[PDB]
Amino acid sequence: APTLYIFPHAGGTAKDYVAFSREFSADVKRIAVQYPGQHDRSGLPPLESIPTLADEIFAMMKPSARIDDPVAFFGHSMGGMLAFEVALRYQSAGHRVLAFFVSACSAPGHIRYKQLQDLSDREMLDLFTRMTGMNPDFFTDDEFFVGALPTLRAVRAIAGYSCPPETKLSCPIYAFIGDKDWIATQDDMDPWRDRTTEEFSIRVFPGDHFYLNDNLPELVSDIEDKTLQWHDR
Repeated sequence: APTLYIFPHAGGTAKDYVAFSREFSADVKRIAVQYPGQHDRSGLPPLESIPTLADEIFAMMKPSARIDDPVAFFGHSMGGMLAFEVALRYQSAGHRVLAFFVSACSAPGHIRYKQLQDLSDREMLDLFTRMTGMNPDFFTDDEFFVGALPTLRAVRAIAGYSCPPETKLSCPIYAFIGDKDWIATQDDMDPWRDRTTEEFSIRVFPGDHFYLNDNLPELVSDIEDKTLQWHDR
């Protein structure tokens, strides 16, 4: 039986994907990955980055599935890069990864906001300088600062993430995009085909970044179909 790992978006919990999984209703096991957050609010994180958190998730998820049978990966937004990186660690251990399903997540090195060098404290001022903004309005210590870090930290991790061209998966990649999304577009999601040695398919859905909710039975059907077909035996 296949186990599909679900990787949430930046501030996303495993409770957000309960309805996404429900819908599965099939001969597929569903394990929702929870990121070690839980009040870990951290700005300018020396410790946090995409491959470092992917190494942690892998250490936590390795015991969940025996080194024999099926494993498929799904990642929405930031979870797309996390699912790719953990799927690489699974493949570098001979786990027989079925496929990789990426949703609203640009291909590695196809992010435009390379503000990796930009310090967290430094970044907010940069956000403040572009627009007509009272320096005090965002820069002041009243929470705006505390509420911003969970998202600010994610921006830096994504911006700083780079994957070498030869580090590829040995399984087919299936990309899903919302036609009215601008955090990720069909154009920047398309180079994921250079992240595999097998097949690749991109499906465009009507919606924005959160189309997932508006196109739930169609998306899960594709994921379900593709999972079963590769794994079928």
